[PDB]
Amino acid sequence: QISVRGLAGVENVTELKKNFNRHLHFTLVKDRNVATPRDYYFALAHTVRDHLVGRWIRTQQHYYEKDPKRIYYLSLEFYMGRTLQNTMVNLALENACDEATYQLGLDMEELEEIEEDAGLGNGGLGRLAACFLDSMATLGLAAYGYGIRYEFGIFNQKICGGWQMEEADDWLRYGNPWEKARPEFTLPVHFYGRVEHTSQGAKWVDTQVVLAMPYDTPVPGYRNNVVNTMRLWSAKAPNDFNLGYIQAVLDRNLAENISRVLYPNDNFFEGKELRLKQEYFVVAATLQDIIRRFKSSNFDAFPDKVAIQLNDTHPSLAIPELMRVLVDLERLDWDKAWEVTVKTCAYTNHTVLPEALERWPVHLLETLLPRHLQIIYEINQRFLNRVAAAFPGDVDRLRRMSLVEEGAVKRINMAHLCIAGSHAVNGVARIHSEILKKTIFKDFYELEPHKFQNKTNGITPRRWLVLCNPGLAEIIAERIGEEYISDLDQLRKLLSYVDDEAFIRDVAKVKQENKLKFAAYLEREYKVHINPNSLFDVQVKRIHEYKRQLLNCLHVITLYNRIKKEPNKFVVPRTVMIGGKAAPGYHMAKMIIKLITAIGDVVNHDPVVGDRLRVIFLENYRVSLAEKVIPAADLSEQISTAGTEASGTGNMKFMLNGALTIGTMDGANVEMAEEAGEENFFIFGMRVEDVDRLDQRGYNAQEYYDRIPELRQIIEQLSSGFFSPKQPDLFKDIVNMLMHHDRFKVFADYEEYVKCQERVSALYKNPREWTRMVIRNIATSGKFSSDRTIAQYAREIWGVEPSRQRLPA
Amino acid sequence: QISVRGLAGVENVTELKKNFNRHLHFTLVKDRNVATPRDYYFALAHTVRDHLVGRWIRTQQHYYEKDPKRIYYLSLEFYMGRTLQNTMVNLALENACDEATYQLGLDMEELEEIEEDAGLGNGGLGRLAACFLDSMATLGLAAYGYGIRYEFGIFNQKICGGWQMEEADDWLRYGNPWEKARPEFTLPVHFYGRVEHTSQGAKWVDTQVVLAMPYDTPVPGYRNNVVNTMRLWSAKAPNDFNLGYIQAVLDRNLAENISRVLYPNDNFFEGKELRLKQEYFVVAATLQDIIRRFKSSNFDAFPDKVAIQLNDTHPSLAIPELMRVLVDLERLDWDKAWEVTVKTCAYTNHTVLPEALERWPVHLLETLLPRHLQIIYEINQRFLNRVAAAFPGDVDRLRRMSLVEEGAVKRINMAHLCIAGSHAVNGVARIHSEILKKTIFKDFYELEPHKFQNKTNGITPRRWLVLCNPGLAEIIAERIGEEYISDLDQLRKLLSYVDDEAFIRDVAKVKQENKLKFAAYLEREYKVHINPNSLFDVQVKRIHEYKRQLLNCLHVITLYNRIKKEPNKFVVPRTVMIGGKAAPGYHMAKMIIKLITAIGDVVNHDPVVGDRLRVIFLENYRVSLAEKVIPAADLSEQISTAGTEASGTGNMKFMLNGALTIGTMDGANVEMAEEAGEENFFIFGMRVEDVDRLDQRGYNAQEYYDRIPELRQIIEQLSSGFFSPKQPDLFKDIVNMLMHHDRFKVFADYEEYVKCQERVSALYKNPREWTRMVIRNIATSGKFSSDRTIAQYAREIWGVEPSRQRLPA
Ligand SMILES: O=C(Nc1ccn([C@H]2C[C@@H](F)[C@H](O)[C@@H](CO)O2)c(=O)n1)c1ccccc1
Ligand SMILES: O=C(Nc1ccn([C@H]2C[C@@H](F)[C@H](O)[C@@H](CO)O2)c(=O)n1)c1ccccc1
Repeated sequence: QISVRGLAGVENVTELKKNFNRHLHFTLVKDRNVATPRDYYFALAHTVRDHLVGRWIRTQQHYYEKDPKRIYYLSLEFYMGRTLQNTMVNLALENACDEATYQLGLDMEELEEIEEDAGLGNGGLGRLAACFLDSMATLGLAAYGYGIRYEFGIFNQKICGGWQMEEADDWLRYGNPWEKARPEFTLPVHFYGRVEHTSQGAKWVDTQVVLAMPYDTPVPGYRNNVVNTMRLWSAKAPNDFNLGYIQAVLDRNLAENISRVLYPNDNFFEGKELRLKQEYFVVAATLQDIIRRFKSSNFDAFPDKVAIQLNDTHPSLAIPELMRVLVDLERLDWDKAWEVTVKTCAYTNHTVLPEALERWPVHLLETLLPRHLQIIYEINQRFLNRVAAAFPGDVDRLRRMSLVEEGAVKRINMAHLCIAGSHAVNGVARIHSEILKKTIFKDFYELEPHKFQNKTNGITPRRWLVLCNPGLAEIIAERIGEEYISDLDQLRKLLSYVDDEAFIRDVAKVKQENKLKFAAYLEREYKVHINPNSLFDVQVKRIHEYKRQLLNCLHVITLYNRIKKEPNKFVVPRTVMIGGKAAPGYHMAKMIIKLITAIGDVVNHDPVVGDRLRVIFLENYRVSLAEKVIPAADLSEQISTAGTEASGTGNMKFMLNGALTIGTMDGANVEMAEEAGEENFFIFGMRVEDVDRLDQRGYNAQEYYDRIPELRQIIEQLSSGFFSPKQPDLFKDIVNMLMHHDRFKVFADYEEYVKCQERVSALYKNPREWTRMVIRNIATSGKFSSDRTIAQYAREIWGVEPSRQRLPA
Repeated sequence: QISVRGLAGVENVTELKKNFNRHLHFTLVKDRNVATPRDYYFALAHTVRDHLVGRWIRTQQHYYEKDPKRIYYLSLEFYMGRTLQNTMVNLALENACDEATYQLGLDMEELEEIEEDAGLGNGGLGRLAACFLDSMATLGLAAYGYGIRYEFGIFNQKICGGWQMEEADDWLRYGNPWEKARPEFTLPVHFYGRVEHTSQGAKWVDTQVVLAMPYDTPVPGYRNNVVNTMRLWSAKAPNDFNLGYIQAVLDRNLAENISRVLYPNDNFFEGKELRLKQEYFVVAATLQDIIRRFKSSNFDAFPDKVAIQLNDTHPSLAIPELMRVLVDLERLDWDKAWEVTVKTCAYTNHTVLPEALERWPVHLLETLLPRHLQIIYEINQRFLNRVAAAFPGDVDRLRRMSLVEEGAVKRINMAHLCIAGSHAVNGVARIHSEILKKTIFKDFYELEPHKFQNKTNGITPRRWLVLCNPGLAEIIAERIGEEYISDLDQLRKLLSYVDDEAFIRDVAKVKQENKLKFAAYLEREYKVHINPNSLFDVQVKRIHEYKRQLLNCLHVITLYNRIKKEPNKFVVPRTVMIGGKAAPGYHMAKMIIKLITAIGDVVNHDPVVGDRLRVIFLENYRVSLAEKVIPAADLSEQISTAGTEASGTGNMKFMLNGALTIGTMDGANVEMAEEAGEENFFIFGMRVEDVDRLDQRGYNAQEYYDRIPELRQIIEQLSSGFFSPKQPDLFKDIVNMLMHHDRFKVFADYEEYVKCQERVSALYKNPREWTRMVIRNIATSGKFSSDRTIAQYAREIWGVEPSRQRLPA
């Protein structure tokens, strides 16, 4: 139907149809008379999966023969979403499967909606890992993603009476056709026990054993016949476990609880024992697998054949675990072992918020991992000896840099452990990486400046354009060809079309079609009625105070109050959509969701407003929903307080898909504006330096309330019960926080934000000039492909060359 | 290679080879370079499974079109063993797969050993259910087996220092290629809650819900293209379950514990709540499935289209559950509902031992199943009104017949509930069925004589001859053809060969080959050295006092003592093998295992004995081990105290496979001896009437000890520490039980048993006359095919005609 979706040859279509029918009969054990749409989805998934296996076996055989340097990406989160369409895209099978299913009397898009998301992450950090796997395969790198196969991923969010409710995400209920269990490569992991010292070194004894069983999922590169592996570990009790009789069998559950559920708290550290067990479990099983594979090729060459990338500090125990194995089991001396470890490991930081840093109580490590605690103390002593030699007499530096934090409870700072034991430390956007060198890791940067790098985040143009926005991918390919899909810098060629009346019309037409599709989806699956001619104003991301969904709320109420003040005045109509999940224990985030729905309840039912303003809370935001709403957006809200969002990646998805951005100079927004030109971006608010000035002086929210009459009115409406008539004091916590305890200075950016929003509305009144600015954004989005990002990791950290060359089919 | 194993045609062999290679590549995702024998087993299992699915789909479609009366066999145990060879046998694929695998460079028998047993039962009752499924499919009946998919079946038994140790039977670890999950047919099951009375009847409210997810396994008939279904339910928590957050997800395990593990106690009732939940879970989900299927065809015709067979009282809650559904949900009046229930249900009793009867505490039923308790009280009241009208003034009869037992704790007698609510009640051998009418159910037989039947047990000649003893099946088919495999009465034709010198030699040759094979197996997999020329004397069955493994022990010690007394005298050499699992909490049974190994330790290492006597404990006895040892046996020990073993089925397996029987006149032994002729059986000991005489008088074990010098010596050896030098008093519990508290009168049968054993040894000295008696046994074993048994259930209980006609291929 459309060219970017590949060929639908007679031979291929014929073959797909017969393999579909074979799977329905032999694999699903059904006939057409009893088959449900879910059966049809599974028959299709099994048919596409068959096309992967040949390439998967030959890719792994090739790595064994050629023995390249292997890249191991360790993460506690992989936010993968759905797999069927992504696989078809990367294999050039989409049009053929479309034709084949059409001829069988089926609608492929309907079958695609049956697949569950693999929701094994919370947000940006987990989705980054997923984009990275796609780019590593597309660039022909010998890479493996290693994680945990959670039985329950991120909860499903229901909204009841305006409140978030959590439901278990039982994503494996119907089975997962993409994974292959490998019970034959099961490995033991040890917990508790104690340390014995012999003549021949330390011994970790009397441990409890949990088994780690791997499940492998294929990761196809874009049309290069490369298929890499994501290996996820599942916890199993050993068979002599606890072995009155009935209870001993039932208690096997205790061991298997390790892989049961993803912790849903992002940007807030809780020192729970089960989380620590999860972190060690992934690290210990992964490291045995790495060493196994290396021996099947003397540890001097270890860093030449192995790179380990730590996705934040979550897998930081890799550092002392690798030391444990090299020293205790392989009997290398300390200094040699340490050299190998440092050259092998590298660490990526994703936040500067203090409450998000992992600082584990020593008493936990003492009981659970007694040998690792001893290794950490020894690392600390030797590291601080170096600091002392470089900065003699600087006793406070020693306290600041220690891996051991003194106090009420002693803790281990995992970020300090990661810097000490890695040859490279990177932030995730230029501004973030600079803040690391100047503030939180300043001491470490002074000691070892060579370690610190930047690697600005990116997104995969496969999932985030071709898959989710085929209409836009097509009008682009018509002018410039198909090469941009794996070389996104080619989008620059589109600047020579900014005055092309045909292109302008095509860009605007694709956006309108996207909005109609999404406007209909809202009514079908959620029974809500929106005007598709309105400006689609969207903020989708996890709910946190720093992301300032509340500032968005203040603008919405301002617009409503202005309308009620002058009802017969013209305003540009808007549909304001906000979505995202809150962490189950985060009270303020749950209150913000309730406020948004409460505003909707008032605004959406005021007859004087008409269809000039609508406020929609988008329920259960997740990867598959993102693929729908992002192509439909006109305005992307990226309004975190300057200095708080390390990079952002949602921002990049919106830029690629033809939305304009309103945002602060924070995270990757700075580089986006630099690429597109500041004239083509809606920048507002305090810069980082302005925030610091305000902190030195002292932030007084009262000053703003006193001097801005429009802001005062809103606060009075909130306090008095305007948005909660039956429960007048419902929002008192929100008002109190805003007035007296606001870490993120919502009031301070209010005036400039409202002013900037007026400028957005002004441009939207001129469709032709709106679209020309859109083209300037899409055309300059090339830097933000994760192919660029991964190529920089490869060259500057891992020491390997990317390859765009195909393997034989 | 051998004719009974079918054809190996060029076309078939070619096809099997290519489908094997396809499964290895696409299903297992391996090449030949990395494949292990387990991979090869799975590729073969998937290849054979493909041949079932066509017939499975068309069998079930046929039942929908023709709408026959459906038979539902409810059991908490299905002791299935391995599936691969059984499937090949029933599909006539064995020789072809043998050829195909040979040509691929593989040994099929080696791959067969990789499959795990489906150990979802304890012993005779569970294995009977498995033989029954095979016979129902072979006789073309529209039958479904319904049970629980336990994650852990009967424990694996290890012997450590002579003691039994239990290990979890993690049989699903590598996957089960035979089952198909059907998450689409998931059904809710309710627990706890309370009863409300409305104007329109009772309502069961405020319940906790557990989901029941079915898994279907194919059951192929013997070469008739019929494939029936065994549907096993798995427990799942609902997704809003318990829905701080982390714990609520982890607590889902509580619900899912219902299907976690098989209770390993046979013949001893424990009133554990988890067991009650298991019993209701299977009944509630099964009954919804039955009704669903019936509606897709007015409840008057219900008994015309449905039969429910209760395998003991374990699924007895079907009776009040069916009443609950018909009265509370369908709104039938009580009397009509009861008529339907009685005509639908039938009950099979498997034991007379008082401690095995299910008598559930009323307080358990009150809390867990409040509505069912009310229904049971109402059933009881109406039943006792009938007893009172038939036997006016007989107040003690009313107490004896009540479903409610009075006392310390009130209990419900589930056996009484089953008789009241079933149109048929049967025992499992003629002697057992007579004991039911004369003793434990005498009152019920007087009230409703028409309800009571006999159905003597049987075994399937597919698993228990063709599969496990192909050598014997072949020499038989050479003379009389292949028809006997589904018409076992044809074995009578073999009587005309009792004087045939060629046949005599062939029968003896097959036995010797079986013994050599098993003698080698013992050395390979268990490093133990036996003489294959010795008489193989075997007792394999679950360990219980009533089965009298201890009497066997007394004989063994007698033989050892006689040898030591006159070392240079000739005796017929024996290998005495005893095997079977003990229930984890049964102390005496665990002591008996230790005694057997302790005797072995002394006997097997006495240089004066030589290889004239060996005592072997066969570890981890289970279905796959039975298939090995039974064809190797010369002597079958069936020596329960008269009146205690309801039928036995192991006895029948040994008779079919060319062992002679030493046994009491108990259970089916009586009918076996009647079929073969008493001259061709080694019968000894008290009859039932002799046991009763002894009970009236009072059993005094001292009298035997005082009057039998050989018995006194053994007891003195046991007490003094002869068999436990380092632990002289180890066996004091055993001696005390024998001397003062022996319910099963071991001493009373001792003299006659030893005498009878001398007669066995005498016949074994004359190989030709031994074999002629063997032929007379095999020739008269036809009555004990489960095809005969199932045909009687069909005609006399279920009201359906068996059919040997094929479905189209
Ligand atoms: O800080 C935690 N979890 C985080 C931290 C940062 N991030 C984001 C921030 C965003 F700027 C960036 O674009 C994205 C990819 O780099 O990472 C995120 O998604 N989860 C955390 C995790 C577990 C426990 C406690 C805190
Ligand atoms: O009595 C119980 N469990 C039994 C009872 C009898 N049986 C056997 C006895 C045997 F004679 C017969 O051949 C075979 C088939 O009919 O059944 C058996 O294998 N389990 C029981 C079960 C659960 C809890 C408590 C007791």
